Amino acid sequence: EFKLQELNLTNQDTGPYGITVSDKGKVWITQHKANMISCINLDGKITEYPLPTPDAKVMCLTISSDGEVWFTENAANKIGRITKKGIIKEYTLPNPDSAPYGITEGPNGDIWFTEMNGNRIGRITDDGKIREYELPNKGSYPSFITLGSDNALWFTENQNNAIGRITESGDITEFKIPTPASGPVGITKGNDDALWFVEIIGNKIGRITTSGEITEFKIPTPNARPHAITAGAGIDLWFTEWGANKIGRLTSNNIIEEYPIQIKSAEPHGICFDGETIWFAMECDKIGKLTLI
Ligand SMILES: [Cl-]
Repeated sequence: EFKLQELNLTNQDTGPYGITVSDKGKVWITQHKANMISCINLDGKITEYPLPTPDAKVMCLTISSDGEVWFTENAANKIGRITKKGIIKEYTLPNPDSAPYGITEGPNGDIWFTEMNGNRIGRITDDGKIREYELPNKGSYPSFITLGSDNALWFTENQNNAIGRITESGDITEFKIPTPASGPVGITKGNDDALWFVEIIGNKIGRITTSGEITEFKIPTPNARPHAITAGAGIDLWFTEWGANKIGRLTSNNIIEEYPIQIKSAEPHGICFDGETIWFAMECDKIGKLTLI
């Protein structure tokens, strides 16, 4: 069993999507229809940051170690940044229609991101300089990206049916997933030091060690359409089932439990865990807060 609370956001049908939480306790969400980033503090103050570029399709975000928020503008071909001063800088990608998507901090503190349509991994510095690494197979659709325990970046190749690894020097290794045409999407680092990902078509959670060894676990609800995944406490992983309106949990003897979301077309997207609470973005201008026990 489990407890759920909600946070209302609603300037209208804003398309809440990506979510993260500061160690300050602040939650940040992107809102792709409203074209904005919102943060809510624990005392409930909300700040909405309209993007300078209209119809930018803001997708994913991350908080860097120095506290700034970085994000991808999927339709506007840009990486954005909200500085500590609350000012937004954007940086335009060198090739057009790159469709940046996933975003994460790397081992030396640069910001790394996938280009879905550009078929590249990007890298940007403090000072806005961009470096990019072309993927070997065309039409790979690199999607989510995370830092692995090996201090390499790991990402899903949604249409090449593989997990890629890229080191700080740009060396790429692709591990083919054993479930054909499985559609990997979310990936994250587990506390077991492997990477864990979701297969949207496969209806599986996957695990890949930093040496490339892949195991899979069948999600009980058919057509669950999992999307994002995050580590929990211990060896727990938590994931969103957009298709089934549930929150999934991999706990433990690699059992998958599911917790149905009491509400309507929640269509959960992003997910984050803060040591006690599972936070997730929901389509209907809300954020969910889930807790066990
Ligand atoms: Cl780095």
